[PDB]
Order: sequence, then C-alpha cells, then structure tokens
Amino acid sequence: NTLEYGNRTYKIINANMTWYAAIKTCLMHKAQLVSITDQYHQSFLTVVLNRLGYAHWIGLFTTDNGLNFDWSDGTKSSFTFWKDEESSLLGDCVFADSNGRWHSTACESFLQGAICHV
Ligand SMILES: *[C@@H]1O[C@H](CO)[C@@H](O)[C@H](O)[C@H]1NC(C)=O
Repeated sequence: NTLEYGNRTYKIINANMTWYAAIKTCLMHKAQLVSITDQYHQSFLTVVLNRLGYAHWIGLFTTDNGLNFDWSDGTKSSFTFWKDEESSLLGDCVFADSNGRWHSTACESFLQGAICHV
C-alpha cells in the first residue's frame, strides 16, 4: 500500500518479518525502512498505524546496547518518539506500536508490518 505525505512516498508492508527481513523487503520494493525525523511525519504515521491496529518495524537500531540509535537509511536527526523510559532499553531494533510510539526489541522478533519510504 502506497501513501504520500509531504514530499515523501510511504509503502506499508503487511508480512511476517524480522527487522532484518523488513530491511530486505523494503529494498525489494525500491524503498528503505522508514526514518522519522519530525513530528509531522510522525503524526501522519500515527494515523496510519492506529487505523491498521498492529505494530510495524521502523528503521532505527543500535549496535552499542542503546547508547546510540541510528537510522538504517542514514538520516541524521534528533527526533525521538519513544513510548516511555523502558521502551528505549529493551532491545536493539525498533518498531512503532498501534499508537505510533516507539519500542525497542530483539531484531529476530517477528512483526506483521513494516513502514518503508522512498
Ligand atoms: C513468522 O515466521 C516465523 C519463521 O518461519 C514462524 O516461526 C512464525 O510462526 C511466523 N509467524 C506468523 C504469525 O506467521
């Protein structure tokens, strides 16, 4: 499913995927697992997620036990949208819940969605 917002094209994937498989699946659709750099793009995706009702992988990850989180598509930005204190602490790869808020978890976990953008 393809959506437009701002000057951005989003693709919403519904498939059983680990975070690594979401990286792959987005690329197979000529896109990249999403980076979320401000409150406006976040609010657009919150509406999308709340209408779908289930968690989607996003392109944020850490290799230093959560000291630093980076976007897989290379974007540099200060914006964060964590659910709570604990959510930044629980794992290496990040998803957005059905209310748009971010959580970290094991990259080998399975979710049924990913958000990509071009
Ligand atoms: C997702 O794929 C994994 C790996 O094959 C499988 O073990 C798991 O049961 C699947 N989950 C769903 C909901 O299809």
